[PDB]
Amino acid sequence: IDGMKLYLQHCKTCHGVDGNPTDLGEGLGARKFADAEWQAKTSDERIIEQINEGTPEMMMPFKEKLTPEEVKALVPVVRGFKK
Ligand code: HEC
Ligand SMILES: [Zn+2]
Ligand SMILES: [Zn+2]
Ligand SMILES: [Zn+2]
Ligand SMILES: [Zn+2]
Ligand SMILES: [Zn+2]
Ligand SMILES: [Zn+2]
Ligand SMILES: [Zn+2]
Ligand SMILES: [Zn+2]
Ligand SMILES: [Zn+2]
Ligand SMILES: [Zn+2]
Repeated sequence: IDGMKLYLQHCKTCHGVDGNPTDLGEGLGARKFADAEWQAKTSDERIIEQINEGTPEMMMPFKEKLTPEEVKALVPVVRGFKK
């Protein structure tokens, strides 16, 4: 399973190639991933829950689109943006 390939296919349109949100993502409410303070207060389970369930009117749920293994493979991608 390629995490980065999944991210570019499903996430980059809102969150950006570097974790800095696009025009679409920012307008919907997304903040940058390369944020030390965000990374520090955010658990892996919070990242997994967000991918799975989304946020109403902000981010679609991905639980019917990706297996738990695919969701888990995205954690290091999100973590790898920092600074
Ligand atoms: C545009 C429709 C989006 C797509 C496609 C994806 N995400 Fe997203 N995400 C979006 C918004 C507007 C927000 C803010 C809403 C909120 O409740 O925080 C988010 C949030 C995240 C978060 C952070 C949650 C937190 O606790 O701070 C993560 C980790 C995240 N999103 C990851 C993510 C991944 C891995 C995606 C592809 C499968 C993805 N998102 C798609 C907008 C959009
Ligand atoms: Zn896919
Ligand atoms: Zn998709
Ligand atoms: Zn900060
Ligand atoms: Zn971890
Ligand atoms: Zn929760
Ligand atoms: Zn939950
Ligand atoms: Zn959520
Ligand atoms: Zn939220
Ligand atoms: Zn809606
Ligand atoms: Zn809706």
